[PDB]
Amino acid sequence: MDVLYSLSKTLKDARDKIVEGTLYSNVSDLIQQFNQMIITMNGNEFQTGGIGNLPIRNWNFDFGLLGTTLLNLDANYVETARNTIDYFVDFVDNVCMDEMVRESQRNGIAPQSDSLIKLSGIKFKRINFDNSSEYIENWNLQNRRQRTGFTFHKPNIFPYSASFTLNRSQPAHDNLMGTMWLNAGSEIQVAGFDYSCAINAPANTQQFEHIVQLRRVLTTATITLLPDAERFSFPRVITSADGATTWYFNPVILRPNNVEIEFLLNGQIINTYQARFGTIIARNFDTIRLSFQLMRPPNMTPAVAALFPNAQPFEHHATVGLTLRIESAVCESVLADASETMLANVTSVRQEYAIPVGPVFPPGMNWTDLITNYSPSREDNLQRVFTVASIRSMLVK
Amino acid sequence: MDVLYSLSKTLKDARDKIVEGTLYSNVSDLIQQFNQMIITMNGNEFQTGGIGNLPIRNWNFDFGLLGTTLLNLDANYVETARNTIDYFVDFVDNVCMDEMVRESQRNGIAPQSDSLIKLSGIKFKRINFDNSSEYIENWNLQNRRQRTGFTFHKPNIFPYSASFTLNRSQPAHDNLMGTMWLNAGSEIQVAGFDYSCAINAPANTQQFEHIVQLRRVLTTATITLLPDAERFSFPRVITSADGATTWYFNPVILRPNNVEIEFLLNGQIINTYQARFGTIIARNFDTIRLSFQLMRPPNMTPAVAALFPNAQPFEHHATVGLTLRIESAVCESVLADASETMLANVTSVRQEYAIPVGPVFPPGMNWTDLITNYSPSREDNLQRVFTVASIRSMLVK
Amino acid sequence: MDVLYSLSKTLKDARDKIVEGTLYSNVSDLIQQFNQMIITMNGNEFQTGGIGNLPIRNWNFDFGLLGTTLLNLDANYVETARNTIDYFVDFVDNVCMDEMVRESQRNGIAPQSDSLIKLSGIKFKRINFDNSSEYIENWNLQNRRQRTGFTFHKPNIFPYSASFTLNRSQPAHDNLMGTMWLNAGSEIQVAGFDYSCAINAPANTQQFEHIVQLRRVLTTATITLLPDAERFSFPRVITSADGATTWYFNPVILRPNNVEIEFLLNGQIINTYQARFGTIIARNFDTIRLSFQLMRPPNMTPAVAALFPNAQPFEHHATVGLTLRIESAVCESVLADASETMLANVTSVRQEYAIPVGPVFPPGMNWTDLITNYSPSREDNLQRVFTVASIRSMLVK
Ligand SMILES: [Ca+2]
Ligand SMILES: [Ca+2]
Ligand SMILES: [Ca+2]
Ligand SMILES: [Ca+2]
Ligand SMILES: [Cl-]
Ligand SMILES: [Zn+2]
Repeated sequence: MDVLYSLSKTLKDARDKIVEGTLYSNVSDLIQQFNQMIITMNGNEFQTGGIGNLPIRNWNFDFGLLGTTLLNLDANYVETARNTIDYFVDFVDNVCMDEMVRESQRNGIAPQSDSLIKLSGIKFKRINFDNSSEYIENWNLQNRRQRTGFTFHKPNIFPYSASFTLNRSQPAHDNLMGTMWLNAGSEIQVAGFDYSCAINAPANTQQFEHIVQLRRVLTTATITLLPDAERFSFPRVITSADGATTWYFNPVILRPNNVEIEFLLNGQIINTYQARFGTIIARNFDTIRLSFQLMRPPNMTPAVAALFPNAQPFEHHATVGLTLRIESAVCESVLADASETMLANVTSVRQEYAIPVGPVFPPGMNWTDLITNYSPSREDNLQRVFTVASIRSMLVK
Repeated sequence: MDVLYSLSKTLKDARDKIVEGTLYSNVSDLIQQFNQMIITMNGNEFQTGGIGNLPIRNWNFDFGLLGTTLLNLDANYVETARNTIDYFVDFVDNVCMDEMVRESQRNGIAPQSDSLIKLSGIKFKRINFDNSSEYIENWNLQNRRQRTGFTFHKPNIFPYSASFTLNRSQPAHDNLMGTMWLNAGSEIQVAGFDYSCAINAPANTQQFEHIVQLRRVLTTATITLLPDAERFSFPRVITSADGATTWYFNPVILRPNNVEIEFLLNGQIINTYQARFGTIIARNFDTIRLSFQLMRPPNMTPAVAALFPNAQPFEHHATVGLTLRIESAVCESVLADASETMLANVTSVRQEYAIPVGPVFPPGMNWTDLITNYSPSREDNLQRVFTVASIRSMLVK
Repeated sequence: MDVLYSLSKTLKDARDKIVEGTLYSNVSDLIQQFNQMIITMNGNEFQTGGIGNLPIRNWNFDFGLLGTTLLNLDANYVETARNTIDYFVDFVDNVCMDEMVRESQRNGIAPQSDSLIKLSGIKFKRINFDNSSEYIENWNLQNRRQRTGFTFHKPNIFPYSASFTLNRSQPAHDNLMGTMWLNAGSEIQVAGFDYSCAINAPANTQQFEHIVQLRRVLTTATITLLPDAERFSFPRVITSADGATTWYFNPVILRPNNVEIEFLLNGQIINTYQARFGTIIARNFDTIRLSFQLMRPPNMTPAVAALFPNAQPFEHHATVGLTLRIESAVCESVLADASETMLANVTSVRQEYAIPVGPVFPPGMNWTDLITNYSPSREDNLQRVFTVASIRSMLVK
């Protein structure tokens, strides 16, 4: 993997650096590395493709070195360099694509592709240079078994699920207290509702909890908590848990009470925030538990009093909601995120060449399926593909 | 354009690299390039400005080289270097600003500015070095007619439009089925509504479609699909298509049914997703067609049954909605996006110097106007300004 | 601060660059800098920690140089290098953490930590190299008193506040016109409501204003304006300004009228946008004033007419709303933002070692408290911690 990165990294620098009219000193070190790459590559045959719709290509390297005598580079020098760069960029691109579409249950980390396997051989190690990328650096650390972290803006950590639970239920479905939620992407929305409005409830208060457990630990996250949920604040007709019938939800929205958010790792509270809205920091967590309460208003003006009356039927149902978004976090595992293009790159290559379903990855490379049962085997496989995708993007965007 | 980039790129590196107490070896290659820039620049006169409120400046270069003999740099060396760097940073800044405010219908790609025209002359080519930026690299590829892509987080691709269509209409405006939408930025929201609730409708089902066509093709995009639209879920009084009268919309929200999203390029479906929510990938597309259906509930509890009754008047109107956001994509054309600062930079310079309206660009450099009729002429002009803006930001943020 | 940056910067490059099998030419300049760092460091003792729960560590440097004779690096060379790199990475990490947790009212900019104070001494200046980071570059400019800017995606500029004002009020709280808002993060939402619907109002029109004043000036921002506010579009029971009673808000939503947004700096309008939605640019501002009007519909279909009737009670209350998000801006002061991880890093270190409350910073390092009274003293302190946090992230993520 490291060797493949360097081939790309060199080719990229060669493209940026070798420009007509530039001083030789600017590119002298680069010319040496580029040449060393040609010497190592030369005389080897590489075969890629033949899986799915991906064509089989044979790659042959027999190139001359670049000159080291000009003071400033010229159009001639640049043209010669380009021909070598082009053939090389194409090979790397293909080697990457071939890697991207494979997976192994037993040894996910090891390179699947024949071309990648050949490179990881001893002779080629010379090509290796300058592994400064966030993905390569992380790749290097993992082999040494050191700590690593990827930084995500809007981490994609919550598999999509929308649901509700009815804490008190009737067939009439006319006097219900339950929470409903959406967890999608980096955003959690939780709503607690009482049809009664807690007129019965001891202390006149109703207590709701949502607990969300993440697949992977997150560190140094930045999050926003907002009182209320926009999503669950409008009237809906809702299909039913059994699936038999449909209830009706009509809400009136009251400020949540006695809110707490707890961020827990192994069930020790690490961070706890009470009645705090806006940006908050959770340093380390694997679970979030949100607690909020519905409190009946002790004093009501006349219009309010009409809304909540002492016995059914109740027209308007009291709801309290929270919204939590993780803006950025750090993970020790790769995840899809808003900014990065890796899931998109891997998914697209697989889609285009009609790769058949593979044991390691859910069909279509669906994120929700993948994040839902994100096993160690999947994690190994995901990183190897992601790194190659990153490598590929250096050259082919 | 390439020469201008290097002037900037050198000046930037000179600022980062030439610091007091540093080893000469660290900056030796840089000193050579910096000096070469001084030799090339020296003896030339450049004139900029005089368009709008932008002042006319005359630029004269007569500077000595930097020394190459110290072991570690010192306060003296740094002070001398700074004076040259300052004059140079100012010139570049101005040359850029002068470029930013001009445009041509006939030859948008070619540099408009007198200063930029002079630089693109043969002698100056020597200054050229190290074109590694995403904007410069893309600039280089386009001249060679190779494939290019810019990567956007939250691409700004949908011109702002909010509208509705009434599929069934009455002057009473009391029994209406129609879709309403918002397309803004990277976000599409579509809502389908039936006042009847489809009690009449064949199969008890009502089918809605929204088709959105983008101005430019997008590749390897990451998108979120969420059932329901928050925007169209609350009651509104709406002005009317003729503009004569106003209707009333009151919605009750039901899960959309038989949802499909299709991503099409030249009217071949490239990607199709059915009943899938959360993150999905569209590898290549120029059109999105969203299809969803409204299905009357076969079974209704008593409160639900009250909501939809067999003949008018109907108090509550059934609605089904979708939300689609493109988190990140790749385009072969420049676009405004959430992260980048180029539209802001170009627009601000034009605003500040009171540049008169130009044929190529809509007045005020408005994005919606620009994206709405994003012609080849505009695209050429947009990139040249954007690259200069990027160049300028290296030095002047 | 500059010296600390370089120690880190060197160590980072040493980790990326010194890899087995690489050509010596690739790392020769680096080896020279790395060695120079060892020579400067050697023979000095540094003590860190002892504040809060942070352990006291003693640091001793006595290391040999790296060899300069191999053609390509080998496993041996790499292993030797790593041992030096490790001890060094640990020290830097600790020096940073020690810096992060301190603050001074009197001299915020100067380094608080004993280790940092020792480094800023004359002998160590030699280590200094290559200050190219956005944070370090900004640090350098500020000392020279030059202009600086940080670029934020989703700047965190509005302290969280949710409120309302009642322009016309009754104890009944049954005929009210008032605005309500949320300002959180980079997002401003404003809603104007009339229970009457302006049937009384002169010209049949009702005019609302929201004025928001930011703590720091912002330049070249990109913003989205959307008609309507999702947040205030659903019915709520609201506690009351006195806190005594609760009113009831039920809204019907009408398009805002005669919208203007003004961006002002020192109370001169810099940018003014009328009836413009979608992306707009504000080049320079310290205040936003949003103006919108509620206009009674001259023509109403029968269902609409029912909604607004001539005398109380009024069931449905007319509302008009605006949403404004700043996607990206530039500030001359550091701010928390969606992408960056600095507030999270500083906050987490303080949380973990149980640092006692400090005079400069609000307890818990809360952003809303900090942004609300963002004094010059806080700003000085915030930057020094932020730069160290950035430095630390180079090495320890
Ligand atoms: Ca765990
Ligand atoms: Ca309602
Ligand atoms: Ca097309
Ligand atoms: Ca000011
Ligand atoms: Cl975002
Ligand atoms: Zn973002």
